Amino acid sequence: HHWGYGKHNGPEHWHKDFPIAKGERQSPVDIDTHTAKYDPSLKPLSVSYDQATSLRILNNGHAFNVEFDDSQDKAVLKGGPLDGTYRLIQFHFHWGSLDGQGSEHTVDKKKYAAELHLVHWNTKYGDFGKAVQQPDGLAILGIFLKVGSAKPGLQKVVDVLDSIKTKGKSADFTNFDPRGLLPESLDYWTYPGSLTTPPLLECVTWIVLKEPISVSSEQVLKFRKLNFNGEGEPEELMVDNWRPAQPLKNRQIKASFK
Ligand SMILES: [Zn+2]
Repeated sequence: HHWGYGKHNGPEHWHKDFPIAKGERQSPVDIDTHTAKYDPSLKPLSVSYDQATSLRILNNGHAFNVEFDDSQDKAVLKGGPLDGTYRLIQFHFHWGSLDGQGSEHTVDKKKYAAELHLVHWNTKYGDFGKAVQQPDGLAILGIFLKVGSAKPGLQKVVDVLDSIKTKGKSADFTNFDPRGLLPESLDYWTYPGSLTTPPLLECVTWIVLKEPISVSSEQVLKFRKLNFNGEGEPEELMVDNWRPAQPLKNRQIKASFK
């Protein structure tokens, strides 16, 4: 596969190799705050990251992933809309070439500068690869980024990016605390959907936080210096690595807050 975000292999082409791209439960979506309904049945959401063990950061040619040890319940997501326990495996971002675009989800059609995805898999399925084959296999916590003040908790990520500039490079990345990427409020919207990159599997309970985090223009500018290409290949800046909103179809977006 040669999917990407370029001029000839971007999101509008993915359906040829991944027909589920035109499926019933695709992500991202636009969140219409005028039709999402408060759901008093959501249970409290629970982010337990005190024992998280980051290991490594990888440029995979599509984004970079900060990877965690997921062989024990060290960093888990529970509550909210979820049944059971979901273990953190990685986080990554999607971002724009311009501050006015970059997010995958939109809010009343507003695009944020970027979007953080903390990816968790349902421990009842034993491993990530089995989990993605199940409709309730993953829980992805999505957090919007706007450009303003710097996010101090992001700076250690920013400062390692020079070491993983190109596709296939990785670097040790231990002792990173993902709590430093959360906003104050855990109010959220939730709906059933998909991975936003191929294979686009419809295995995700999405939990999108209402409150964005702020990052500085200097922080996003360093993301925009990453490369989609490998070392030695023509330079292609890693920007605009977002899929646009997909049809909601027979889904409802539910709000945790009034
Ligand atoms: Zn993502």
